Amino acid sequence: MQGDPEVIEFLNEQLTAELTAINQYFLHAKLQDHKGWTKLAKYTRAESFDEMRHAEVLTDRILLLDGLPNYQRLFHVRVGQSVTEMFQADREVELEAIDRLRRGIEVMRAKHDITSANVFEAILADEEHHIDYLETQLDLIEKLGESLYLSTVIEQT
Amino acid sequence: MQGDPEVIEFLNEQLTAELTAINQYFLHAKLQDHKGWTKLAKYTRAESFDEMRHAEVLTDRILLLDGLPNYQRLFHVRVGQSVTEMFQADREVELEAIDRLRRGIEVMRAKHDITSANVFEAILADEEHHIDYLETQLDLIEKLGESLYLSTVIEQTQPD
Amino acid sequence: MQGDPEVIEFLNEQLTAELTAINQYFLHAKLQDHKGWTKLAKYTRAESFDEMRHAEVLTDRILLLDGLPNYQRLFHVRVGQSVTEMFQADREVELEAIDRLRRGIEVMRAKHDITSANVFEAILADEEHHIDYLETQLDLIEKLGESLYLSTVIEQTQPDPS
Amino acid sequence: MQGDPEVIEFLNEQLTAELTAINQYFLHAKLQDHKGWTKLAKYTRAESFDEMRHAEVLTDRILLLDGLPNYQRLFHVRVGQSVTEMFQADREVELEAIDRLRRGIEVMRAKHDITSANVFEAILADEEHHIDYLETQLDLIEKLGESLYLSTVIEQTQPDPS
Amino acid sequence: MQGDPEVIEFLNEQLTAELTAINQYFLHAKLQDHKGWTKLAKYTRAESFDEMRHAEVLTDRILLLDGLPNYQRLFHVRVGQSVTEMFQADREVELEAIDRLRRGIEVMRAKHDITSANVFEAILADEEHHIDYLETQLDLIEKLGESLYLSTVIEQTQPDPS
Amino acid sequence: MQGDPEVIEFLNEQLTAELTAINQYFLHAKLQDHKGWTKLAKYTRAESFDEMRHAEVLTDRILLLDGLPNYQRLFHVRVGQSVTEMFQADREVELEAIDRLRRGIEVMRAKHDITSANVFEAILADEEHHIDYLETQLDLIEKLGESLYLSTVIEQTQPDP
Ligand code: HEM
Ligand code: HEM
Ligand code: HEM
Ligand SMILES: [Fe+2]
Ligand SMILES: [Fe+2]
Ligand SMILES: [Fe+2]
Ligand SMILES: [Fe+2]
Ligand SMILES: [Fe+2]
Ligand SMILES: [Fe+2]
Repeated sequence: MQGDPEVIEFLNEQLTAELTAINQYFLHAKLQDHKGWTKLAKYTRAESFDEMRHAEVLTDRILLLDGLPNYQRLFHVRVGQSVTEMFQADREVELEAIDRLRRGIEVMRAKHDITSANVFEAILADEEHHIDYLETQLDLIEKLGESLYLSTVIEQT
Repeated sequence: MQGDPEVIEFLNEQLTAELTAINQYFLHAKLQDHKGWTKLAKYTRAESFDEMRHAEVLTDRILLLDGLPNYQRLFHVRVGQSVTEMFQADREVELEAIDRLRRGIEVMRAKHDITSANVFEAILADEEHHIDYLETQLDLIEKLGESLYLSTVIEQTQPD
Repeated sequence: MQGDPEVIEFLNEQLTAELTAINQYFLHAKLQDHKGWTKLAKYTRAESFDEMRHAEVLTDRILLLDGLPNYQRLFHVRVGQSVTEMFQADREVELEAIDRLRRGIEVMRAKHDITSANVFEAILADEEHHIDYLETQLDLIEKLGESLYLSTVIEQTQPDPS
Repeated sequence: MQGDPEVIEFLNEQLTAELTAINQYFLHAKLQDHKGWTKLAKYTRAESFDEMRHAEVLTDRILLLDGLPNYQRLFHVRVGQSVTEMFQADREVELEAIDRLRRGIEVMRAKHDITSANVFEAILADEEHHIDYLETQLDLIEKLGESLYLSTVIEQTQPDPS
Repeated sequence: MQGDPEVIEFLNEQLTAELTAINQYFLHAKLQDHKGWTKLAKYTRAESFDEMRHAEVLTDRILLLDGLPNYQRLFHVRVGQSVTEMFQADREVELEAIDRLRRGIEVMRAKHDITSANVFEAILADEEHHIDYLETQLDLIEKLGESLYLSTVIEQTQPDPS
Repeated sequence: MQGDPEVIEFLNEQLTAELTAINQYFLHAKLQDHKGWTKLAKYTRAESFDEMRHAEVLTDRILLLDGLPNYQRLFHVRVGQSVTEMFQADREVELEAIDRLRRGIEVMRAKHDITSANVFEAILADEEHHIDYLETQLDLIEKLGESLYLSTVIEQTQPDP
């Protein structure tokens, strides 16, 4: 079996993108744990684990399609100091991931490929859930207050 | 099998330092528990027991080298009224402990002694972890405010 | 709710005394363990822990009275080379403790304070038991002979199995 | 507490090196598993997780010293077709890491910093063990023959129940 | 990769020393057991096994560096009739080992080699503990008297783990 | 109660031989484990422990008879590069031990001492079993080939299950 070059390019772009997502999420989790916000650190660690589960599925698929996975390059990684910056950065990265996923799903469905379309659909659903959570947390922080939101997450054990 | 007098005096000085730390930490734990800040009291108790382990291993080591540990003299022990003063006091005390530990490690390693250097290294790592915790707690209380942090640490769950 | 200064000073003196006893007992236990005598080492460790409970309850009580405990002052600490010197030193320490406890109990009960008198009574009973043990051990070693006496505490005879 | 830039840059270089090792090891594990050789895939997975722990410890230490870990820089990642190429690439990576680790521990111990030296020592021991394993495996395959060596690592079974 | 001859010869000398210690300790344990002194025999057996572990780890380390372990030559092994001679012989061999270990770790650390230095530190700590035990036992028998000391190790073991 | 010098010297030289045997066997086991042949390493370790138990019982018997065991002298220890050299060295050691054992048991039984003869018989049986195993392993290596035998004996220390 030989896949089209376009679907290989789409899969490689997704792989690179969520490798970048992995690096960003793990760094943010470490920073939050260092600052003393334990529960946020646990949630971010879980999110990173889910993300590179996605990455493993993607590389397995592209390897099955008789291609060369790309591990050398990665996109830009951004970091923030306050919680708002981290939330906004994650929002933007998963947003562009969602847009690329939709475009790739359409093209791959048109190109008589099905299984890769299904894995793209599953990834899209997971990213949608994540961005929903991020938006909820952002508006909660905006309504409540930075100090109160930080106080309700401190553990000190 | 006798050791050098300089390493013995270094060990004695560190023993006195961690004994003073023991006393200060226990007093602060009792004072915090009196006012109702339960979680801080538990953490301070645990830290006092850690400094106890420091002191016990240190006196065992100096006694092995045919020395005379002194349990007589103490350094100045300071107390605070609010949380910031006690945090600052602990920070400064094991800050100077860290400095003395580094200098002693260098001299002792240069003087052809290894095991004492190793126990000094372990103690140094522990004190570095503790001062990191103190600094992050100080930054947290500075950002949040005294009332909010105190409310976070309040338990009020006494059985009766 | 404020206590009289005399009661506070009595509590502080007793706290200092039991802290000094803590230090002396722990040092003696460590020295005996290093020498090679084990049963004496564990018994001295237990006694040090008992005096540590003494100190904890004392500081709790004085703190309840809106007082200020002091952890700076410390009495003279004495050490010995042979077993007899250690026994005599501990005997003298707890003797002084007993005398101070009796005087404080009398004054404190005379000045309308009961709970502190009760904790002093409990501490006095414990100190009396300890000094009784010290005296009987000293008589035993004097009768038996030093070498023959300490031939008993030391042992390597696989005590782990049971 | 503050750290001088030399220790920070040494730790950052080691962090990037271990990240590159993570990527290369996992890619090789996936490739070997796809080819049909299973035990090699399991061993490579374990090695990738070990380097993963290394990286986590390194970034924790960097953050403790009030530094700025970087997750952007990445070294060159190389891949191979036959088993010999993979083993040679891993051997080169480990050799470079060992040399850098030795230079770094020397420099940072000469400037009064001990804990960082200790974590460097632990990492150095682990990478030394790994390169020893790679060398002995390479000697084994060179002596035995490629096909005969591969015949002992393949297995045919359904999805393994873990 | 490959080590310089100096570290190799240091490790070989230490290996020979620990082999000689193994032989001497086991012979002393057997002789003590034959005479009826029980606990001394099992303590010496435990010491023999500890030196066995020392030799094994040293052999692994030297073999890692592409060297040739020396299992042929031995130093001088000495025996004693009474307990004092055995204790003094063990003290002598431990002192020699301690001095050689210190010189070796200094030289090895001064030439960019850390892991072997760490194994030397571990061995040094263990032998220091052993010589401390020997010294305190010698002082104890000197104070107590040979016959009275021997009377406390003859019997009364009763090992019943269950 | 003390025995004759001849039996004690026989026992002493047998003790020296067994000590040399355990040294050689342990060194060979370490070399084989380092090279990557795990199962051979396990078998060699078991054999070394067996011979070193032999040495323990022999020195116990020597001490019972009011003698002086010697732990100072040693015989020549030989090492090999490939499997064939190791097997041949072990075979030679066992052959020498068997010959000495037979001569010693005959001589010492002819002089009214049977318990030492019995321990010699037990050791003789054990060493005979060992040399039989070595011979059959050498025959297998000759029949199959150096590479095929090693491919059979190697294993991957995955430790991930
Ligand atoms: C990029 C930097 C990453 C770091 C530092 C990291 C960190 C970790 C850590 C600390 C563990 C647990 C190790 C333990 O508990 O002993 C783990 C587990 C795991 N990681 Fe990540 N992670 C990263 C991204 C990745 C990567 C690169 C992979 C590669 C496949 C991945 C997939 C997994 C999987 C499958 C597990 C096991 C989870 C399970 O068995 O349920 N994640 N990771
Ligand atoms: C000043 C020298 C001190 C020494 C040598 C010392 C020694 C010890 C040791 C070794 C333990 C055992 C802890 C464990 O096994 O986890 C212990 C427990 C304890 N310490 Fe300290 N400590 C000291 C300071 C203090 C002081 C001044 C107090 C005052 C009250 C104190 C209160 C306690 C208590 C309440 C315990 C628990 C006792 C028990 O569980 O029975 N400590 N001490
Ligand atoms: C030279 C005369 C020796 C005598 C009389 C002797 C005696 C013994 C005996 C009877 C055992 C019990 C074995 C078992 O229960 O399976 C033992 C333990 C052991 N022996 Fe020796 N042995 C000698 C030399 C050696 C040497 C040089 C080594 C080198 C490594 C060695 C390796 C071991 C090991 C690894 C153990 C077990 C230790 C453990 O499990 O942690 N033997 N010794
Ligand atoms: Fe994602
Ligand atoms: Fe401390
Ligand atoms: Fe008392
Ligand atoms: Fe690594
Ligand atoms: Fe040793
Ligand atoms: Fe044998």
